[PDB]
Amino acid sequence: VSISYDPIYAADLSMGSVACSNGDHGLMAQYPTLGEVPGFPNVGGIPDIAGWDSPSCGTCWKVTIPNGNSIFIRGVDSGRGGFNVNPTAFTKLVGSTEAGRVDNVNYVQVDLSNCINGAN
Repeated sequence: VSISYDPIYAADLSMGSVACSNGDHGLMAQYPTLGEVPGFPNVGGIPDIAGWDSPSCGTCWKVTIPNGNSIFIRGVDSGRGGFNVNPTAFTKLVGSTEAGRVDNVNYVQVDLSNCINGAN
């Protein structure tokens, strides 16, 4: 799998613009703004989201790279083929944004508490 980062998932990004908008999996209800469900700097799109109401929305995952570092990303948007997260999370996981996209990234699902504990 290949991972990248997008500048749109910033703190003032409205949740109505992502696939998880209201419906049953909508996160806008309790958290109408991005910066609490994932935490703030641990949010990104993921390939397991279908659309307006993905069944895997709100799922914690750990991303690991060959350098030896990992962060927790909570599902929020869908991806064509790879995991995309905020540029701040990308720089922290790799060290800089010069890499752009890194393939062969290992990912594993963990308890939700770990995502909130890591982000905070």
